[PDB]
Amino acid sequence: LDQTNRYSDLSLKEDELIASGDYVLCAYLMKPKSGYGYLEAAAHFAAESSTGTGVDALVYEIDEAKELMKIAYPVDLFDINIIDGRAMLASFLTLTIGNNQGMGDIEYAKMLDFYMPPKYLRLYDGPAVNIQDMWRILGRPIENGGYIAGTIIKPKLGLRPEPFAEAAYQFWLGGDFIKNDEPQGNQPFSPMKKTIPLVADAMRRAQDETGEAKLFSANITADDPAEMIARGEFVLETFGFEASQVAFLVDGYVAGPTAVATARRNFPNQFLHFHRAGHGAVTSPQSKRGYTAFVHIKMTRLLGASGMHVGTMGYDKLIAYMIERDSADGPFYHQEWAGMKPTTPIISGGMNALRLPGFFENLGHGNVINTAGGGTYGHIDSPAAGAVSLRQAYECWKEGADPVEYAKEHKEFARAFESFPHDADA
Amino acid sequence: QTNRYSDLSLKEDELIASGDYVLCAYLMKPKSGYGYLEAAAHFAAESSTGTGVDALVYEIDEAKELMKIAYPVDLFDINIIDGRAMLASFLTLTIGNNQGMGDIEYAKMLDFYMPPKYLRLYDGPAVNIQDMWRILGRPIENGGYIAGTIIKPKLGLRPEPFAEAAYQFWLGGDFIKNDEPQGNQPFSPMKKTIPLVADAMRRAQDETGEAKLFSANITADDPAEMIARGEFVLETFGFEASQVAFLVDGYVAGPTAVATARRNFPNQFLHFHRAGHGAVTSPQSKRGYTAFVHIKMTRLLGASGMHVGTASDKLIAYMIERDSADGPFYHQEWAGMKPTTPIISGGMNALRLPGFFENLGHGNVINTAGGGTYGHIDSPAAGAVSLRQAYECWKEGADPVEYAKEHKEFARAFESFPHDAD
Repeated sequence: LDQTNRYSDLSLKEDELIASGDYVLCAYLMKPKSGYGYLEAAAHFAAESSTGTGVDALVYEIDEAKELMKIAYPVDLFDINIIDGRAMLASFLTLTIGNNQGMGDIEYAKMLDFYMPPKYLRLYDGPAVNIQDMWRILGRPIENGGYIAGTIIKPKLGLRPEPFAEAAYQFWLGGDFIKNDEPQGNQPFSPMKKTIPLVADAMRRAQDETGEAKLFSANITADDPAEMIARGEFVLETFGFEASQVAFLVDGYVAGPTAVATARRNFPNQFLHFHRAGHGAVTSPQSKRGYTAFVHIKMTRLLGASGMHVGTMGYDKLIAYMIERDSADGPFYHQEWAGMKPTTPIISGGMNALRLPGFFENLGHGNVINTAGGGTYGHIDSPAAGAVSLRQAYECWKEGADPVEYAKEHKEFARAFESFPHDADA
Repeated sequence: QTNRYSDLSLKEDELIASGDYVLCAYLMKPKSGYGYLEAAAHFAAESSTGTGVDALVYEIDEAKELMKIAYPVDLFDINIIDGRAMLASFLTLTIGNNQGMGDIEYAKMLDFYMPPKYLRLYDGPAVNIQDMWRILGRPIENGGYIAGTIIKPKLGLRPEPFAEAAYQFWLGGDFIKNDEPQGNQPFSPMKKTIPLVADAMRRAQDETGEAKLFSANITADDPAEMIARGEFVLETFGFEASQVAFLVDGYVAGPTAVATARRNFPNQFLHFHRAGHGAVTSPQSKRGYTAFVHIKMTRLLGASGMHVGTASDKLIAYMIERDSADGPFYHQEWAGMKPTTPIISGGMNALRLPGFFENLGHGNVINTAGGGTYGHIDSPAAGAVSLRQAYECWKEGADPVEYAKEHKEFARAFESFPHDAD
């Protein structure tokens, strides 16, 4: 087959493809359909992912036994804005994980990593805002400002405007950060133009009573970008003098990259909180299709997410490092970011003050936003005392104090012991 | 939780008759140590109120790995600007966080129902194949097959060769579309290529005396870029701007990209490209949603035409082209919501197209695949004319072989594909 010959070259060296700065590389788990040879199916994938039948994509590496295929994409395949000469993720996705996901000769193919060379990477927006901007608002250090105590209000959807605002007020007496639940917006039982003014008033009340600054992440997701812009402007107008303290929450997996670029390019001076609801449909290890969480979370930095949800890391630090450092390793590719702004990890899926010190030891820092369910609403006293116990668990860790010794001086952290007694170490 | 988020005593028919519930039907298998109704209820919670508007498991078939949930309509998000529905909300509630739950091995959406009060809040299509029939001078009802292509190779042609292949195709064919990644690549910049494509279309119109149709890729991250591309393309097509379709890569760019086209360019056929959809809609996937559910959703968003491929998935065709249709689980009335046109990738030669038509009941479709066009021994033009002839012959119900004499392009298809119907 001349298709196999034209669209593969196993003699190309990865090192030299990287050195040329002329190629986007992607690594995939691929398995052919029974009867198709690995190299023929791979070359066919490279063809379907580029020219069809020199801007041809090339299979440069196969491991038939490991079900591993590696493809070099000449940079000039990728689409460029007519308005500003910048890159679009939509083009990266359509070539490298587009048509190639419907091919009859392939049982499955999943992107595990990619490499973007400097001349292409620098054409992406990258983030304009991150946790540094939140540290600045809170009056914490601009380097290693540490842990931001956040929550979702429970119940997650269904609270009328007034009970929502009252629960937010109660939380902000102790915690830093509240996010809308990702579906939360302008539902008939809690309209946006009723709820948002009461949340802004709740935030001011908690600020007046504590003398501390607070943070809110408002859902602006919609289909119509005019509606995302209307939501964004209404929220900033409503928060008024506190408008700088509002993050914009975007469901960028189900709404897609265009919704995310809408927030990034219309509201660059606001923290862009990327919510990934629905991502598991492809990123689950149970799926052999689409792309991994690692690939997803790396692309969100390119889009300019200020913070990205990354989960619990086993309670996965490699994903955090790839978004928060200038120089990082994927499972297959080393990536230099050339000072593209970090995206902040936002951790979720429970976690309580007793297990926080081990989470920080593994990560090597606590420069993260935590939207903790169990950790705050499981505290015996109050969700506010729960958020204080979480910050105190960070402060204890940063000091290197002994948690139990630390508890003697810190009632909220002490009462965490009595809150989670079967977590609490003998 | 299980008690709160499930009620198996609820009757599907009364949920539909209330007009107060969106219903979703899913293939669901719990993790090994988890009971089926416990997992389903937990899924309903994660898909609604977590903890009036609690979503409810109303039906499980543990043996069939099947779970049906009722979603009170008031859960769904509404635009502040125009009081209209947004698909982003239906996706985040019905196939959102529920796709990352540790106590579920897999859950895939197989069908959904929208009651009339909520359905009518969606844009629906504003344009479909009827608008193309009008342009082509063909009947407004059952105007038949539109003969289409993608220029080969897929990507890589310079502007002048791309425009030349478009001119050559249009001498026999009706419709050309960008390949889905084709836009403003450096080797074929949009502002060089589109003017030459428009020129090629005018030359083909002048020599044939027939109208032609082009589908221009306007996909981008930035909605401002989608609008600049769409404006540049209408400006350049000038007097032929009515004959331009806007192609959006709606799966990889998402519903916000499609609404951008739908709401800024409602007067232009919105051609929905689904590159990457296979990552979830493949029968090999147990996650996300089926091609049926995907294609159903595109009609809501207002796709004028939707790629559906090429027997029983004409269950799909009926759901996008009719006012009244049945999914695998739910009957849906569209109450006059404009139909979405199937765009097929049907390779089939002029001699095999008939069996496709036979199975469909009609040839009211746009065809973009190349097998019957580029496989023709003479020219891609001749191949397009052969496929039209194969619709026209099948429509008139003439004898293929008797029709072949008097129709040289269909004739030469017999010599082009000596195997088949023999």
